[PDB]
Amino acid sequence: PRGSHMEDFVRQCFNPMIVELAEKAMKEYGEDPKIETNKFAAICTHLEVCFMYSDGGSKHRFEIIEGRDRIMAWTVVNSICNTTGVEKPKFLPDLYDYKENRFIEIGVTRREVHIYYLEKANKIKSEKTHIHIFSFTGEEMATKADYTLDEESRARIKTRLFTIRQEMASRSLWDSFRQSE
Amino acid sequence: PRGSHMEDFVRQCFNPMIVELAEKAMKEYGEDPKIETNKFAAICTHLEVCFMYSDGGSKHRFEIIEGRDRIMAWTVVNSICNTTGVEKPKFLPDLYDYKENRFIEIGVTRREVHIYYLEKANKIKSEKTHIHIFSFTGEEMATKADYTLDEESRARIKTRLFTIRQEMASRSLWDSFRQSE
Amino acid sequence: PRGSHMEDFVRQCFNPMIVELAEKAMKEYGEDPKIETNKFAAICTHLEVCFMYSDGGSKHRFEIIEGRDRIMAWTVVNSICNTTGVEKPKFLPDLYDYKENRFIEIGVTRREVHIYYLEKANKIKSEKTHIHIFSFTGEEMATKADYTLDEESRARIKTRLFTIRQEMASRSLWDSFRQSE
Amino acid sequence: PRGSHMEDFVRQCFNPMIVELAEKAMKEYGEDPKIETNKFAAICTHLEVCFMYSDGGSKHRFEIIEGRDRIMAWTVVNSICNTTGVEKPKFLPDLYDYKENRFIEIGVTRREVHIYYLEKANKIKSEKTHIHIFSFTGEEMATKADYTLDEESRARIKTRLFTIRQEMASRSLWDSFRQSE
Amino acid sequence: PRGSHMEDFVRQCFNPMIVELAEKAMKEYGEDPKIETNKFAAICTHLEVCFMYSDGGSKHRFEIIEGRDRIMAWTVVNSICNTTGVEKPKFLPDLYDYKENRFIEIGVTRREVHIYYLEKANKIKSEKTHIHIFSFTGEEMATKADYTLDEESRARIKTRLFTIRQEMASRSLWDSFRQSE
Amino acid sequence: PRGSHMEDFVRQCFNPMIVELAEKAMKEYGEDPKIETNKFAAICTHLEVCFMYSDGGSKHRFEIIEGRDRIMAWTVVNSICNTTGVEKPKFLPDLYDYKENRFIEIGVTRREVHIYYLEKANKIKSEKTHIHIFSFTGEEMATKADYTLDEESRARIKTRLFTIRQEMASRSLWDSFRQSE
Amino acid sequence: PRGSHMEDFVRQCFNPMIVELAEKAMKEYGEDPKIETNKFAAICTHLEVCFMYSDGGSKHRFEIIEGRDRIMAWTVVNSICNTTGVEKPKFLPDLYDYKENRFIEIGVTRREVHIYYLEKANKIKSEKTHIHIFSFTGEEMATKADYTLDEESRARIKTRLFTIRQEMASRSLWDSFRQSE
Amino acid sequence: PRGSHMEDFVRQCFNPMIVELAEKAMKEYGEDPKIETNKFAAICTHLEVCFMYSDGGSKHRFEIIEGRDRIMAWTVVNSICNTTGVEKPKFLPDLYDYKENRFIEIGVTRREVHIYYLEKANKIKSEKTHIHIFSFTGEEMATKADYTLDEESRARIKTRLFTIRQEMASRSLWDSFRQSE
Ligand SMILES: CC(C)(NC(=O)OCc1ccccc1)c1nc(C(=O)NCCc2ccncc2)c(O)c(=O)[nH]1
Ligand SMILES: CC(C)(NC(=O)OCc1ccccc1)c1nc(C(=O)NCCc2ccncc2)c(O)c(=O)[nH]1
Ligand SMILES: CC(C)(NC(=O)OCc1ccccc1)c1nc(C(=O)NCCc2ccncc2)c(O)c(=O)[nH]1
Ligand SMILES: CC(C)(NC(=O)OCc1ccccc1)c1nc(C(=O)NCCc2ccncc2)c(O)c(=O)[nH]1
Ligand SMILES: CC(C)(NC(=O)OCc1ccccc1)c1nc(C(=O)NCCc2ccncc2)c(O)c(=O)[nH]1
Ligand SMILES: CC(C)(NC(=O)OCc1ccccc1)c1nc(C(=O)NCCc2ccncc2)c(O)c(=O)[nH]1
Ligand SMILES: [Mn+2]
Ligand SMILES: [Mn+2]
Ligand SMILES: [Mn+2]
Ligand SMILES: [Mn+2]
Ligand SMILES: [Mn+2]
Ligand SMILES: [Mn+2]
Ligand SMILES: [Mn+2]
Ligand SMILES: [Mn+2]
Repeated sequence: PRGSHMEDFVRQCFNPMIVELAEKAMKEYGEDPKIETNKFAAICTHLEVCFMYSDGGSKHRFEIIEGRDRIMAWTVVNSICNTTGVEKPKFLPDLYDYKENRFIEIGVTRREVHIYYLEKANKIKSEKTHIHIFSFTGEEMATKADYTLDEESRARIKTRLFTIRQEMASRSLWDSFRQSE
Repeated sequence: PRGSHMEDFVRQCFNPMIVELAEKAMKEYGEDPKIETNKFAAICTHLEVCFMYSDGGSKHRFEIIEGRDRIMAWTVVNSICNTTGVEKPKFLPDLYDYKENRFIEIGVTRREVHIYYLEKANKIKSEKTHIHIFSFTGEEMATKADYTLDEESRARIKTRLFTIRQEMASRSLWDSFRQSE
Repeated sequence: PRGSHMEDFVRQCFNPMIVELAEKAMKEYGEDPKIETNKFAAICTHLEVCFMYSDGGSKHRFEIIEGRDRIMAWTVVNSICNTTGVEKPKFLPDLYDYKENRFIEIGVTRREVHIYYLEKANKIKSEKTHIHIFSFTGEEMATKADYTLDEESRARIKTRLFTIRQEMASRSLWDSFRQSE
Repeated sequence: PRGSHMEDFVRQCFNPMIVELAEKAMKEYGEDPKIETNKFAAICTHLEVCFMYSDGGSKHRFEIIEGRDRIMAWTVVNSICNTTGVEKPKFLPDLYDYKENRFIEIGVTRREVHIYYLEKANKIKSEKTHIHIFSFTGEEMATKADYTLDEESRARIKTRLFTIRQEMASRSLWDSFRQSE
Repeated sequence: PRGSHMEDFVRQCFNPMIVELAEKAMKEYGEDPKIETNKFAAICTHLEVCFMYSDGGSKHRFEIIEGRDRIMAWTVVNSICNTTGVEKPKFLPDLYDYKENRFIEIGVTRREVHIYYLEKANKIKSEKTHIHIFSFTGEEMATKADYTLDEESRARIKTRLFTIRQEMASRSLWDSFRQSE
Repeated sequence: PRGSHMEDFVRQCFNPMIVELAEKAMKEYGEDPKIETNKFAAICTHLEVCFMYSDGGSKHRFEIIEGRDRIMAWTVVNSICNTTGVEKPKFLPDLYDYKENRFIEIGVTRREVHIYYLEKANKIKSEKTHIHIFSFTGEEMATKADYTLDEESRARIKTRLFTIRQEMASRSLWDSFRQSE
Repeated sequence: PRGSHMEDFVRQCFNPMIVELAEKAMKEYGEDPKIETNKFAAICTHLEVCFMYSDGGSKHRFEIIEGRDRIMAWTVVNSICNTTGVEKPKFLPDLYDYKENRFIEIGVTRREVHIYYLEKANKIKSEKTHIHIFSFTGEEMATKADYTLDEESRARIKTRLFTIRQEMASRSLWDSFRQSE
Repeated sequence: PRGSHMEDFVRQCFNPMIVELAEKAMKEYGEDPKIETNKFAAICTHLEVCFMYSDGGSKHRFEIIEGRDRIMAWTVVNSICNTTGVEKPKFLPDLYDYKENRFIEIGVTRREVHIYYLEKANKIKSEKTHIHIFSFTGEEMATKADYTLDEESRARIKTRLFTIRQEMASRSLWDSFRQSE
């Protein structure tokens, strides 16, 4: 495909570096952004949320695991575990919190926050890794009700998610995106 | 008109990005900066005040609504309301305060702070939206005497306004500007 | 409208400076790129063709008239006429050739090169202004068969036009664009 | 693999943009630069040769086909054919010469120039597409002995190839690279 | 003076580097751009003409003497004379032509080209230094009718001068500027 | 003078923007940095101290008066006074502290801190303007022993001053500089 | 040597400015990074640790002594001593802490933290200079158990060190590096 | 030495990249620019002359050998010889001319052009390598009276050399520099 409307919307909606990282990640997992365009938008959204999350809090509070190649990501995970003494997670997480000393798995869902958190928690099993779910509707849900960041940073993330939703809807792209998850 | 003295003064007085945003806003509302030059200076001044205001306080305390196209501005307004649960304002505001959780309408007047605040408050009706008026004389007036920012940030804004006034006066542009409002 | 597929395609297809100049031109003529999207793509295409044309030939062979505000454009036209002694054109042209000493009116058509050239020539009447028409199919037509530039520069322009056509077609935007002219 | 010596040598030997384009091309064809490192070096070398070749001659003499995604590459090929009237090649070429009006297939071999040219010519069949082979030893071979560029540009390319060879040899990487083709 | 309309027009009309060089030159000669504003515009115009002139022709055809501090300017003059064997001029010139091997004194006048050339030629006496006068009306006059540059470069300079004239006139600044010389 | 050793040392010792501001200030006061080189070094040192001082404390705690043209400097002074209600100083100060609400006059001396403070205090008379003197030996002295900034920022300034002293001494420039004040 | 695998790994592993500073330091001490490659990696690692350390804490808390030429480094040391009154250290340290008012000697070891600290403390004798040792295994050791920085900054440094270790190991470079110290 | 007047003059006289390359070259040959300052100025001058020389002529006419580390320089020399078939020079040259197919050894002397050319020619013996000597007085001398470049490029180089001479003289540095060779 030379180009879809979802792909053009993604390129005009997200920062170029985020788009390139999403393209690299999908191609690394044998996915084509030109064909799997809803997945493309999903990777971009998850990446941007991760970056805004890391931008919340102190200057070097978080180590960003997402947005790297899985080799480098696992290298940084091993280094964090071997210096802090934290259990090596079974699946690759999104961030590491040096303040709370724990890995963070970030989720962005078009369903109910409750469903996706249940899914992620069943996946990781190891309750050591903190979970934080955001929805496009504005709800959020974190392990032990410990939301890690300030209310204002989380509010910025939720506002951004709702803007993305409105933008997709105005282009008649939101319904397929919502049903795709 | 190939150029007026007010337009040249505006271009040498305000930052280029602020000038471009003011030009876009006026042209979006069917106004010509080359002809309506006092309005041009007014849009530039209001924009710069809004930006300095947002620069006061924390890094991401404010969401800037002014300086966008009204479509994007209303999109961001809808997102803020639908994530925070705040009443949708009848008229487009200037900022959103994530700390105090409220929209802000900024005003810059050449009259008395009292007159312009009365006008703006009669306009919005919805007392939910905070009002903050600055004058070129150095006075200020905010809803519930809650001035939102530090004294030093407000002082910077007032100093800038007085510098703009002096600069216009030295070019014999201040009298027409003052009588234009 | 918060966004159409033609608008997103335009933003991903053309350079940002060209997009901004097209937006300024349309808004100056009371047109909205968010609504009149085929016109948006047309202004961007015409602008890019003009810029590539000026980039053909010597370093400072051409004076670019298109892409300015009509006040500045007419100022430069008056200067060119009052220094070279060339007849002031009735309608604003696109370029001035210092080598051949003549104004150039560039056209890009989705119809037949012949039809659009007839239209432009009937418009200007003053045969002093050279006409050069390009089509999306790859044909071209210039006054007195004097094509001004090298074959290779014209070939680059025609290739670019055909790429734009293919890109629009793959997004199902080409048919409405073609029927819009 | 977290990293090989060939990969580190490639990253220190070639420009970053060339490295990124090679990585994209291999991943697009289901190849991993971290594992297939000799192929990695080969893609980087071929890309750099193509870019130097295009930099020979006039400013816009060549249209660069290599270094794009095959969708965009074939789009540009279709545009070139549909504007010039040239036969659509069966396989994607490397460049298009607007001066000589023909597609160019560039080859870089560690064997004898003669062997690789025979292979490429048997591949394309369509004698319309010009062939130009460079070797790491400094020899070259072009269709109809028409070498397209100046002697000095070709000399620059050959010098660069020999420098790459020496650099690989000093790191004991040249023998495996040579036997890999 | 905090600012005049001529000064604001100068700052919006000329490139910032040219403005800074003019300010430095005037202050070096005990002149204040804020007060002597017509002189300010004149220095900016003469500087821009000199730069466009040097930009005509080959890459390193001209050595630019104007726009330096007189110490460095005379140092470069001495070097040019002591390497080429050319007579040291009594007054500082504007350029040196390595092609024609001669110093150039550039003039921009609001009077008749003839008057100003007579004045400059009486000044230098040494007929070795070439003279080239431009007017705001579009006329030009060079020693021995040897105009040094192409017609197209000179045409660009004349067009620019006429644009400056129109811009000043639209702001009612041209009459005082014209009568000031 | 084409150049002294003090001037070359100044250009290699201080940041280029600081050098340009010092040159502008001296030329504005009819001083030549090429001749009055010890004064040149003194202006650069005073400027750098002022900038480091303003960089101490909060982001927008200080309004920088030094390093502007006296017209703009007095304009900003008038604005600060007319918005805060502070007495207009008889002589132009260096900074304004929005936190402590007072103007600051910074001094850098090669004599004893006590002598220079006595001189400055006799000069200003108006005890409203805070005084803060630094020496090249590392001593400091502020009005009412209120040193305004943290100990660490002042320590940075003193270290820088001593480095400047050592650098001048190693070039045999310090003795004349010390005796020049 | 035209290049080793350790040198290529160093160039791809560390920031270019850090690489250049390490090269300058070694060449200043008569060392060749192309030959003494384990020393090259060690200088780069020590430099990066010093820079991360200085980046911990306040904006201007630390004066960086390492990464300068020893002449400038000793000049800054003399200035710090002559302004704070601190004993001049016998050997050049790495940093100065303006908060704790003391020089810091940073060490990075592949042995046990205890051994290297004993060595450094025997070296300096003057107990005035604080010592802080990091290991590639993640341990650390500071004088008087006063670790100067936050736990999170130290954790970042330890994670980086372990990543460097893993990267060297994957290239079979870690064993020789470890045995080289 | 913390700094000499020759070193400060060198840093203010030559471009920073040229200064860094000269520093690297001297330190690579066990020379200290802070002590051997006349040699420092000589390396900078020779480097700048080489760069201006390479900038004469076509875009990629010359391969620059000077300004590299001798390992890379000899690598490029070997590549040039092994692709062109030119005799490997006994001593490292300065440039390679792809047009004339020969290595160039550039010299800059404070003596007579004749003496230094005799010295260089006795050194290389291999008459294959072209010699081109420039003097600070403005004379020049090339093998077989073949001066390779245009008269205007050579004139630019000679003018620059004379400017350097005047600048050194005004600082009383020229006599020691002249007697040092
Ligand atoms: C958005 C995405 C892929 N949705 C999803 O299906 O979840 C898969 C997942 C995987 C691991 C942990 C938790 C969930 C997602 N990916 C990750 C992620 O970590 N690595 C995937 C990198 C990638 C990117 C693009 N294509 C394939 C792979 C998330 O952490 C996350 O939250 N969402
Ligand atoms: C400076 C200005 C326009 N003066 C004014 O007449 O008030 C109109 C107003 C509108 C909404 C709320 C409150 C007041 C002004 N505009 C806004 C603003 O929000 N959107 C207007 C964008 C625009 C810019 C230029 N032209 C037309 C429209 C302000 O908020 C504000 O304070 N002042
Ligand atoms: C693409 C466009 C507008 N199509 C068209 O309808 O022709 C109108 C036209 C006008 C003058 C001469 C010849 C033709 C076009 N505009 C111009 C042009 O010069 N100024 C128009 C600036 C503008 C841009 C956007 N909206 C309104 C106005 C062309 O020269 C050209 O070729 N095409
Ligand atoms: C370094 C200097 C000039 N030494 C001095 O003789 O004091 C004169 C002075 C003037 C006003 C208040 C206090 C002292 C100095 N100048 C200023 C200053 O404000 N404006 C002078 C701008 C200038 C720059 C260069 N040349 C002439 C004028 C200082 O504030 C300061 O401390 N030192
Ligand atoms: C990594 C290194 C060199 N390993 C080491 O053998 O220690 C020598 C040392 C020297 C002084 C104090 C403490 C230890 C090291 N150098 C320094 C350092 O300060 N100046 C050396 C600059 C240099 C760089 C490269 N080659 C030669 C010299 C350290 O402070 C440190 O910790 N490690
Ligand atoms: C300016 C210099 C060093 N004067 C000189 O004594 O001549 C020595 C020489 C060497 C080879 C061929 C011809 C002459 C000079 N160096 C070179 C040069 O090539 N490599 C030297 C790199 C270097 C830089 C700094 N320190 C030590 C070595 C020249 O080519 C040249 O002309 N002058
Ligand atoms: Mn996740
Ligand atoms: Mn408002
Ligand atoms: Mn047209
Ligand atoms: Mn190929
Ligand atoms: Mn002149
Ligand atoms: Mn002061
Ligand atoms: Mn250390
Ligand atoms: Mn040489």
